[PDB]
Amino acid sequence: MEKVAFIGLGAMGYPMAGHLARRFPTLVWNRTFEKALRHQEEFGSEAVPLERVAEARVIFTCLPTTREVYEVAEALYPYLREGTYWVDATSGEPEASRRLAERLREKGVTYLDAPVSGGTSGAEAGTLTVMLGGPEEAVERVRPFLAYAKKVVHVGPVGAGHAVKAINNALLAVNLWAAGEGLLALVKQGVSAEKALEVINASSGRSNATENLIPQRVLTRAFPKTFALGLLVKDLGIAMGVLDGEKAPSPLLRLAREVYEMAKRELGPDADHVEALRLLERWGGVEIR
Amino acid sequence: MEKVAFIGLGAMGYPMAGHLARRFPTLVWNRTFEKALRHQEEFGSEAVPLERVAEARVIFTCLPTTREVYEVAEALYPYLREGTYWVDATSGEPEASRRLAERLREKGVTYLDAPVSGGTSGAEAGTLTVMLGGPEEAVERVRPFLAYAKKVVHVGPVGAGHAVKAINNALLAVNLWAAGEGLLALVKQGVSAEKALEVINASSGRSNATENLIPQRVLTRAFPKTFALGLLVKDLGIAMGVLDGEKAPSPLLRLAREVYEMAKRELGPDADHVEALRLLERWGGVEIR
Amino acid sequence: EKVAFIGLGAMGYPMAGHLARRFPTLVWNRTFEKALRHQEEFGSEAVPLERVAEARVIFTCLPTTREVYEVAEALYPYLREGTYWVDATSGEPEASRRLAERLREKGVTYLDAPVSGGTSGAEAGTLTVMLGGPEEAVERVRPFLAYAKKVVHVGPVGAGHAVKAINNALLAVNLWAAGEGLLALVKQGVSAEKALEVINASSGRSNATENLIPQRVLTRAFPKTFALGLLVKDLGIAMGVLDGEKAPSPLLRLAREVYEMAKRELGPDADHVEALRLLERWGGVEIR
Amino acid sequence: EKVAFIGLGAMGYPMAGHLARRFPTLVWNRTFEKALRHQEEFGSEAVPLERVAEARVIFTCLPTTREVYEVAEALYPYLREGTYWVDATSGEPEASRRLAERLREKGVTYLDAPVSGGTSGAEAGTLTVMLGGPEEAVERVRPFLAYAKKVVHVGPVGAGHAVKAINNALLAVNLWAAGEGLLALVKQGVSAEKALEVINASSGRSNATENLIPQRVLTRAFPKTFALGLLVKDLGIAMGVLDGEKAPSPLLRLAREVYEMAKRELGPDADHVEALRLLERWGGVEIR
Ligand SMILES: NC(=O)C1=CN([C@@H]2O[C@H](COP(=O)(O)OP(=O)(O)OC[C@H]3O[C@@H](n4cnc5c(N)ncnc54)[C@H](OP(=O)(O)O)[C@@H]3O)[C@@H](O)[C@H]2O)C=CC1
Ligand SMILES: NC(=O)C1=CN([C@@H]2O[C@H](COP(=O)(O)OP(=O)(O)OC[C@H]3O[C@@H](n4cnc5c(N)ncnc54)[C@H](OP(=O)(O)O)[C@@H]3O)[C@@H](O)[C@H]2O)C=CC1
Ligand SMILES: NC(=O)C1=CN([C@@H]2O[C@H](COP(=O)(O)OP(=O)(O)OC[C@H]3O[C@@H](n4cnc5c(N)ncnc54)[C@H](OP(=O)(O)O)[C@@H]3O)[C@@H](O)[C@H]2O)C=CC1
Ligand SMILES: NC(=O)C1=CN([C@@H]2O[C@H](COP(=O)(O)OP(=O)(O)OC[C@H]3O[C@@H](n4cnc5c(N)ncnc54)[C@H](OP(=O)(O)O)[C@@H]3O)[C@@H](O)[C@H]2O)C=CC1
Repeated sequence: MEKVAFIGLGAMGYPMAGHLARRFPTLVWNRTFEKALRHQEEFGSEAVPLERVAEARVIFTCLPTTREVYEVAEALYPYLREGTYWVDATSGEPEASRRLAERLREKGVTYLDAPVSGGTSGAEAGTLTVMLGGPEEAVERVRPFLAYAKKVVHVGPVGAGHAVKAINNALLAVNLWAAGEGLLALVKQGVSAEKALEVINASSGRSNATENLIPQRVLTRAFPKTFALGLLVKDLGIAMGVLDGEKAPSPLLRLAREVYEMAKRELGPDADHVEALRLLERWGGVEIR
Repeated sequence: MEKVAFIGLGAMGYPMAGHLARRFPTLVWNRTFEKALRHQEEFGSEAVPLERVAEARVIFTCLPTTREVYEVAEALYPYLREGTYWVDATSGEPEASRRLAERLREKGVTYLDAPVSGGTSGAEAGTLTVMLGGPEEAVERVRPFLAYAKKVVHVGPVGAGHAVKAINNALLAVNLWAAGEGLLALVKQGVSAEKALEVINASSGRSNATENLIPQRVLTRAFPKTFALGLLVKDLGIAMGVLDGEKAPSPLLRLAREVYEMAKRELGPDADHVEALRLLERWGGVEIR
Repeated sequence: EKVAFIGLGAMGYPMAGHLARRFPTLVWNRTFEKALRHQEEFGSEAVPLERVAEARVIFTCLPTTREVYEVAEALYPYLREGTYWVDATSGEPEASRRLAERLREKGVTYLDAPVSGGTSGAEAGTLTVMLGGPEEAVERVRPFLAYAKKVVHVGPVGAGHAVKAINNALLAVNLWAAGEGLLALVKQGVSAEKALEVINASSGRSNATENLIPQRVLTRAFPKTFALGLLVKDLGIAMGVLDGEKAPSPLLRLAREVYEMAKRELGPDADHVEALRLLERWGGVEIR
Repeated sequence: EKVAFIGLGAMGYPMAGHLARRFPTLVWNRTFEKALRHQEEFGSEAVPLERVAEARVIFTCLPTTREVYEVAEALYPYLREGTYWVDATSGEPEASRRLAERLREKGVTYLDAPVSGGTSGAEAGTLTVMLGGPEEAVERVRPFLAYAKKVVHVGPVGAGHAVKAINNALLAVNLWAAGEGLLALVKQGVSAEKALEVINASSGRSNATENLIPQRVLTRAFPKTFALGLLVKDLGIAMGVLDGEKAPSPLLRLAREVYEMAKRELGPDADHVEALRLLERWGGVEIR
């Protein structure tokens, strides 16, 4: 027999747990339990009280922040069995996560930070990129269970995964915002946004941002909700913590956190992350399309 | 075929004019006569004094800046004939170019800004990406003559081509520098720059910078010279002029010009643009690799 | 000798009042009612624009060099040789240099003479003046600056405007940075009153923390004395000064962009100090 | 009542001098020679670190909270109930709150009391003090602040450090922005001397342009009184204060980064004002 479990059935967790459920007997739990019941009916997982999650050989979590991961770890602490692996797909904090790992080790549980990239489309397709942090033996053991992933890279000990994820998202943030500033200026003087992007995406200034986010969500005015702006700002905050390690001159990334915070304050934490460009459109008095 | 003429036989112009020569009777001009004679002997073009360039149906220019384009336009003015087209491959200044376009229009000469991307490699291969600015009809008329290009995009009226070229390079600048800041922080905390990029290039933070510039030129320490840092700062200057049109809040792009200026002053204008990252390495006390 | 003042705005109205008490003063204003009002209040003489040419010294305090150029072109046909044009407008160095050339065609000597001290300074007649132009002309005009106290000759035509632009760029930075810091302190329970009491007796003090924030922000009064739109205009001129050498200027460059944000959200007619309300809106708290 | 001082540095040495001139003072320094020198000069008494616990009020002025904590742990087993700990170190609010709790275990009341006024202010005994802590404790220690003039109670433990950090961040921004502006002006032929004469009589004036730049930069004197490394440390603390609410603070955030550049290139041991030299190196001209 086999048994894994998933906690946190959100935008990412719901589809991620679906891949797990189709492959292994999977127990799922969600604060708003209705979501777990729906998941059971849709994928064949089994909705259970949080405590039963401790029955699994591999526990997965995809929560907002390390804060929530801590809460559920403390709730499960007395029931955790020796030999269990904890795969945290939360975009967490390196330091607080190293502490959590030490704490879980008290029960013989091996924590591995395993944040992902690829968004909800990647979660649904099961092609998420995973950046793992932790012991080499543990990493080898968990690979087969990552049913929702394609590219899996072991980047270092506990905390390195979250650190890499944070920096990756800070780069996405910077690339996206800069492209927004440039497109705003271009559109303002009669340049076709679509044609400009075709050029840019064939040139040196191309990025995932100009290739797969702006054309699809901004020019169309679709602005689909897939990744909360509040969560990206939270990621930028974690990236700032990574920069604090050595504090080498990092003018561009530091500022990136501040402009996205402006967007969060004006648009709300629940707007989609790409909607941050709407702030530039508001100031400019013109839409990017 | 109709006669064409190319002005400016530099690293880009020499090969570009070579592609034209293989298809049409081609007149070539270069400040330094030797280069034109060399081109004539190699491709069968015909080296001529500037004034004879007016014999062409289509005049092409690829000079350092709009200032040089102005100088040659001024000298040719008394000889320009109605029905002529002027394709400017120079990475020019949008506004100054629009003014030039009007003076040329008065002689019955239709100007189109047509900056290019793809570098000397693309010029040699004849696969350059062209961003055209100008009247629809004129664009239709000149497409058949762009023998050195593959992808040809009409981005807007006169000046739009130059604007997109400038903004593209500004985006490249930001993407590259930000990636430098983040990778520096990661390398400093023990994470392999190679491992970090493996994840990033398969994640949302990816860009041409992280995909094709940093791994090949920075991690390898090769730093091949393809585009001078001093020239990138110059393009950033043109990009700042584009931002000045509306002056909508553009903190990120504005800051980008300033940090690259720092690199230009400490590393020298002749260092390669990617070497700008050496400044981060110097401050960081560690190499990105 | 006779003098004249063009542009009776927030600064011009009181500035011309000081001239009127010392010299026969002719005044003109686009919205002529202000000139008539000025005549009744100070004893100056409201006159048609062309009559301004009667003066030995012409003063202007308009929004930008563009408006100064407009009135100069209008007066061109009437200007007399030997006349002086003292421009209190916060103008552009280059355009002003071209204006000086145009005016020399009529034998008129232009000098940029932008000021600092605000409307309170204009009313008190204690304005600081930064002059740009020939030293012979500077010496001839000094006696006429009845609305000024500290007067400094900083260089040739255009130098005064450049210094004013940089001065205001510093004011903007000091003001905004102070805002970001006070906001943070207020958020964690430290009153802006106590914080400023310390700051104004410490190394972080500036004219902004001493004479602007306590009086306009903590009181919630936000009086309108200097348009935010004009300060953004000044920052634009400062960016032009930075473009001369383009040496790394990250802080000043960023300053123009954040004040532009304030302008877009609060409007150009808000007071310059109201820029801090954008910080209050984002922070969800008042700086008090 | 007896007092004691730990950390006879650029600030500590003179500060403890003012104390020794009014109260029985015990002094200690890592490099004991300084303590002996102080004893000979002011009449204080150099003693082993452990003897400091004999004082009613213990004063410290070390590099960072890290050192204060280290000295605290060493003294912990000897601390007496009823003692007060006045920390003049420019410390971290959070770590200082933890330190206060630790000291409370021995019945010792900690108060953050960072200062402003530099070495000249310490020598003159006119330092501004920003106190964080219990009201009753503040009243008890006020009479012992012999090296201060203006003393403000800004909040509970940690608030003093928070205000100092923000104050210094404003100083840093004011200083650097002034550098960027003056550099541009000098490059176009305008004397920094003339520019500052105008600025210090205008809206852009600050303690930085009034008392640091003219005296240290224009003269090329660049005296060493406050390490660049310590200012960057203060900026780092300021960033931590900003992290409380994380309201948009682009200017102050950028300030930490440019001063870091100066530290990397000039070294943490250069004077804080020497940061402007980075601008001079890039600009290729001296600010005069
Ligand atoms: N969306 C994306 O594109 C990507 C997001 N991520 C990262 O994945 C993580 C989750 O993101 P996403 O799925 O969008 O988040 P959502 O906001 O969609 O979901 C958050 C989930 O966490 C649960 N939760 C919140 N608070 C608590 C709590 N106190 N106790 C228990 N459960 C709680 C929610 O329960 P409930 O249903 O009850 O509200 C919900 O299942 C984040 O760290 C994010 O940064 C990584 C890559 C991509
Ligand atoms: N190199 C690259 O990777 C790319 C460059 N570009 C753009 O192409 C343009 C030129 O670049 P590139 O070919 O590399 O330049 P080079 O420096 O190789 O060549 C410049 C050319 O301009 C001529 N020239 C210089 N000064 C004058 C003058 N005062 N009057 C007349 N001719 C003059 C030169 O003549 P002479 O031989 O006599 O010195 C030479 O032919 C620029 O606008 C650049 O931004 C676009 C994409 C890529
Ligand atoms: N306010 C302040 O605290 C300070 C302002 N300055 C500088 O002084 C200058 C004026 O500022 P301020 O007095 O506040 O401005 P206001 O907006 O109060 O006044 C502007 C004045 O210019 C006139 N004007 C505008 N357009 C035209 C035009 N096309 N032709 C003729 N007159 C015109 C107005 O006429 P009308 O009455 O008809 O509207 C008015 O008299 C600016 O350059 C500003 O940056 C310098 C220091 C301080
Ligand atoms: N200089 C200024 O203008 C101002 C400085 N401040 C703040 O005051 C504090 C001290 O600054 P300043 O006096 O210039 O510093 P200095 O570098 O001059 O002196 C530091 C002092 O701390 C001592 N010290 C360092 N490390 C240790 C340790 N591990 N254990 C015990 N003692 C140690 C030194 O001992 P030793 O002699 O043995 O090396 C020395 O007495 C800082 O927090 C600074 O930011 C505040 C206002 C102004």
